[PDB]
Amino acid sequence: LTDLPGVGPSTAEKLVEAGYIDFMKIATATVGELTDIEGISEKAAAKMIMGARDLCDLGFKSGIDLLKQRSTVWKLSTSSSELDSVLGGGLESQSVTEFAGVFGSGKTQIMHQSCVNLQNPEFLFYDEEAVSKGEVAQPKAVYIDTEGTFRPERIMQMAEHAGIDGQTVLDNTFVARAYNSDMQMLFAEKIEDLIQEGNNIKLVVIDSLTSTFRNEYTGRGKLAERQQKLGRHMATLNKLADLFNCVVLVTNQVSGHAATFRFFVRKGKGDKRVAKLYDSPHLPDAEAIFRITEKGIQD
Ligand SMILES: Nc1ncnc2c1ncn2[C@@H]1O[C@H](COP(=O)(O)OP(=O)(O)NP(=O)(O)O)[C@@H](O)[C@H]1O
Ligand SMILES: [K+]
Ligand SMILES: [K+]
Ligand SMILES: [K+]
Ligand SMILES: [Mg+2]
Ligand SMILES: [Mg+2]
Repeated sequence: LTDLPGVGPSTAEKLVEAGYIDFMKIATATVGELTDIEGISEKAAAKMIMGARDLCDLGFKSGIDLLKQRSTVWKLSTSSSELDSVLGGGLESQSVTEFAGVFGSGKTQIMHQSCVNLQNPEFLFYDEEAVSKGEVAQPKAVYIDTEGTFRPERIMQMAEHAGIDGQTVLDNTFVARAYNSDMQMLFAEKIEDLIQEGNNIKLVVIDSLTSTFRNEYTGRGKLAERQQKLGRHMATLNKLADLFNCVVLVTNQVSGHAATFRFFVRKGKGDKRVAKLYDSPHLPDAEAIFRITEKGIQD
């Protein structure tokens, strides 16, 4: 931190204590955030932000450099061939993917399957020239369970059928039970803490994304506050995904809010499930057929 202009030893200490440890957070911070640190003037605040942006080369980029940025995105396999295809490879890091679906469509299954697949290194697709092994080494998952449907048994099961050690999945997945939107949001904001503590958080699951908000803001006479809070929650999620190059998944029970990728899942015949990609920034809408068995997502 003392590398930054306007940052002395005493200032560095305040910064690390206020949770500002890495350059990107400072580079992307506002003067307000930094001035609420006490002992930090605005001039010093503005100087370090400018410095952080420069040390992180956050300026205009063109030509080939535009390709390199996009190459830092790695993807997580879903164990479904058709789904990975419709996804253009698999679930993208640096983005928020949503699986909306009717009751029992498999939203929660996909979340569990994703935590398991994170532990199979061959399920993380990436350009080894833009993403080093170390960056995806000892990957960990954060599971914000708002429904109370996290099932370690399902994790163990999905894991064995994948030839992955179940306990290892459990040992590398942080679960937080949220009972309302307040807890749901705070847990997400605290993910930074797990990372500063040395945890290579690469997957974040929010199941469910909307249940709490709908339950608390029932009265459609204050839907504004609702949209606001949630919007702020999505901002936090998108930033988290970009800055920590990790995949963010969210579920939504349906039978408006921000989401980079949008799916609507429905039940087919028995095992069958039909997921429809109806919105994304660079891919055409498409359908993916797969099934949910004792092994998890397959085909
Ligand atoms: N151990 C298992 N073996 C085989 N199939 C399973 C197993 N566990 C769950 N399933 C399937 O997963 C379905 C439930 O998927 P689920 O992820 O709970 O849907 P959902 O969309 O999250 N439901 P909801 O949260 O209520 O809206 C079941 O009804 C089973 O068909
Ligand atoms: K300095
Ligand atoms: K079922
Ligand atoms: K979108
Ligand atoms: Mg993003
Ligand atoms: Mg569910």
